[PDB]
Amino acid sequence: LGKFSQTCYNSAIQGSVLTSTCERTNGGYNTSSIDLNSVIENVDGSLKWQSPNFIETCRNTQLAGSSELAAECKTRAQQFVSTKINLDDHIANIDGTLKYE
Amino acid sequence: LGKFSQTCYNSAIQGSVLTSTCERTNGGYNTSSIDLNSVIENVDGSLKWQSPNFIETCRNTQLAGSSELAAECKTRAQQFVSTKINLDDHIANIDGTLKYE
Ligand SMILES: [Ca+2]
Ligand SMILES: [Ca+2]
Ligand SMILES: [Ca+2]
Ligand SMILES: [Ca+2]
Repeated sequence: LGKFSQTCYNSAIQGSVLTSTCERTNGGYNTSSIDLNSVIENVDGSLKWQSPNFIETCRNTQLAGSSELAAECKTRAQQFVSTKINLDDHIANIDGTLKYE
Repeated sequence: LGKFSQTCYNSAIQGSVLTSTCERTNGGYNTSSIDLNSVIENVDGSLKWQSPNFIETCRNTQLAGSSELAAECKTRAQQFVSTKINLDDHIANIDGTLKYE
C-alpha cells in the first residue's frame, strides 16, 4: 500500500494537507492534494493511522433502545466482547437530516 | 451536541448505517441515513467516538524528507512531544492523483 513518494515530486505539507506532483500512467504529470486530517489521529502524542472502520472488527450491530449502537467487537486479543455507544452523543437532527457534529 | 433521538422516530441500524425519520423545523418529517463506520472506532473491544482531527491537537506540521509527516503533538498530559509518521504507508499515487488506501 501507498508508496506515492516513488513517482511524485515537489511534495509539501501545509496544515493537514499533502500536495504533490505525480506521474500519470499515460505520460505526463498531475498535481493533486489530499487532506490527512481524518485518516491520521493523535494518540497520546504520536501520530497514528486512523483506526479501521468498526464494521471490520465488530458484528451483530443493533440499535439498543432509542439511541444506542450495540455490537460485539473484537479485542486486541482477538476475543469478542459486548459494547455499546450512545449515538445521541454526536448524531444530531439538523432540520430533518441526520448529521454528525 | 447530538440528541437526534428526541425529535426522530422509526430509527434502525443495519451494518454501519443509522436511518431515522426526523422532524423538520418547518413542519413535516424527513427520512435520512448516516454511515457511522468512520466516525466510530473499535478500541480494544469498545466502541469509541473516532478521534478528533489531528490538527486540533498538533502544531508545526512539516514534510520531513520525502514522505514523512512530522509535528509536535499534545499528549493526554497536555505536553507537546515530537512525532512523525510515514505517509508512504497509506498514501498512493493512483494515475497521477493522491489517494488513501
Ligand atoms: Ca430513535
Ligand atoms: Ca453490546
Ligand atoms: Ca515526495
Ligand atoms: Ca517530529
